[PDB]
Amino acid sequence: SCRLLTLIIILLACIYLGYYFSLSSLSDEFVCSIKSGILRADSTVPDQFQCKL
Amino acid sequence: SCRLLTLIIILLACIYLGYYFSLSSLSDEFVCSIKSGILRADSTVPDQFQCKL
Ligand SMILES: CC(C)CCC[C@@H](C)[C@H]1CC[C@H]2[C@@H]3CC=C4C[C@@H](O)CC[C@]4(C)[C@H]3CC[C@]12C
Ligand SMILES: CC(C)CCC[C@@H](C)[C@H]1CC[C@H]2[C@@H]3CC=C4C[C@@H](O)CC[C@]4(C)[C@H]3CC[C@]12C
Ligand SMILES: CC(C)CCC[C@@H](C)[C@H]1CC[C@H]2[C@@H]3CC=C4C[C@@H](O)CC[C@]4(C)[C@H]3CC[C@]12C
Ligand SMILES: CC(C)CCC[C@@H](C)[C@H]1CC[C@H]2[C@@H]3CC=C4C[C@@H](O)CC[C@]4(C)[C@H]3CC[C@]12C
Repeated sequence: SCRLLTLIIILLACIYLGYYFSLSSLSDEFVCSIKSGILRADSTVPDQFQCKL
Repeated sequence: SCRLLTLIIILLACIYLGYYFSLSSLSDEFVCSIKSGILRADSTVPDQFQCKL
């Protein structure tokens, strides 16, 4: 039972890592917008920012 | 008739000038707001300006 759980967890980890490595490699670039709350009416703040992880 | 019209116009002018001289002398200070049109959404513009004639 311990061996089977180790195998199951290793297979789940393999699935997750294979999925993660398959990500677009441009998925680390996302557009972000600080315009909630009182900054919504703020015009000195651009509509959106180019962030990169 | 010309003399009477001159007298009438002079009296009307006296009334107007007496009114004008009686103005508050602070009536030359007025608050003005450039917030029509697309500047309404503009936050870099204060709500109102202190103008003086
Ligand atoms: C233990 C061994 C079999 C692991 C091998 C890696 C496997 C699990 C990886 C490698 C490539 C991966 C796939 C790559 C792309 C996609 C498309 C996506 O829209 C859904 C997930 C899916 C379908 C992934 C599922 C997991 C996957 C099949
Ligand atoms: C540790 C275990 C739970 C890992 C299991 C794999 C995880 C990491 C991944 C592999 C493929 C992934 C799925 C791929 C595609 C989609 C379709 C999308 O519209 C909603 C998310 C969903 C349904 C993903 C959910 C998470 C997912 C199941
Ligand atoms: C030819 C002679 C009689 C001219 C004398 C000046 C007269 C016409 C001026 C001097 C003071 C003036 C008044 C000063 C203040 C006010 C109050 C305002 O709420 C209405 C106008 C009114 C009532 C003005 C009317 C004109 C007025 C009476
Ligand atoms: C050349 C002629 C027409 C000059 C006549 C006098 C003019 C300059 C002035 C003298 C007093 C003034 C009035 C004084 C007070 C008021 C009340 C206000 O709620 C509306 C304007 C009104 C009704 C003004 C209209 C203009 C007026 C009549």
